[PDB]
Amino acid sequence: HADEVWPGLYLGDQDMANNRRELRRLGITHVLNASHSRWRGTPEAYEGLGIRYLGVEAHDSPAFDMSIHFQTAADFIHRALSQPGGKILVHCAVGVSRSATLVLAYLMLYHHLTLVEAIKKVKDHRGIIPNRGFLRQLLALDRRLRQGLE
Amino acid sequence: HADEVWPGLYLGDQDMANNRRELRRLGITHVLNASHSRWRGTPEAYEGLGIRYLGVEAHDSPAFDMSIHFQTAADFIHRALSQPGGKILVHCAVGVSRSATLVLAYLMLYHHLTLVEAIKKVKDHRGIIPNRGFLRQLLALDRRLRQGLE
Repeated sequence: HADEVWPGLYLGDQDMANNRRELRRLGITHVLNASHSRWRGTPEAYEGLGIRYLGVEAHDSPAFDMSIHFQTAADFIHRALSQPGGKILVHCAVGVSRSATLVLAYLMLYHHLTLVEAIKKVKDHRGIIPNRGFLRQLLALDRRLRQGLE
Repeated sequence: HADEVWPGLYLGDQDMANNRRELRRLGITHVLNASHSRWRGTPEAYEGLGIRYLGVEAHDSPAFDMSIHFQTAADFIHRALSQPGGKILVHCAVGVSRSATLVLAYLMLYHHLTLVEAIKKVKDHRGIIPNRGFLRQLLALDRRLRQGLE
């Protein structure tokens, strides 16, 4: 699963990072793993897919100062998005804690956004109605309720 | 994982639905499974936890008309939230497709919201900075960037 929270910038999960066919379908060109396991190297499928990787080691603990990676991560995302065709997936191993933090920092550092504006941008773009049929069904309910009879 | 997207209403995942200790900690009183497997019955731990269950059978396909469950699901959520102390978890087996749709329908049917307003309410409340330390770190970056030197 992944959401395009900023043009060319996908905030996704570990399963998406592990899905060779989907990464290919989406045309991902860069992957930023916000929770790289030190005993591992670059994910096996990336070289073939033509994906450039950056693995930052971080624990999802209030005691870990993620600030240490703000610049390097933002610089990497910037390099990826600065080139036409650049599409980057940012993810971590469990939820979106470490990944979302690096994305927000990037938006703040490269697009002049305040933290509140960055949070809004990301949250507004994390979809909750992926099923086109369900969307159609909800829009139908909406018209009925907003308009009433006749 | 779960987000309180409306007072007393948690939109969560299958793992949260399977976590007896966390369901207890949160004081959940009702669970709406938007993707109940017909061969199963009520989740094993719910009776002891004192949790009232509603399992609706639905496939996450554009060919499935989720509308068939809008009223029953909304009525259930309404019953749960109408009683002080009521706390409900709504989830499905894989992401938030079936669950989010029932939550949006409930907000539209019981709180006079348009689909756009309901989507905003839900999206605004799905957290992306669960780590309090990371939040502090981002707020520090934010002050630095907004204010500059001195």
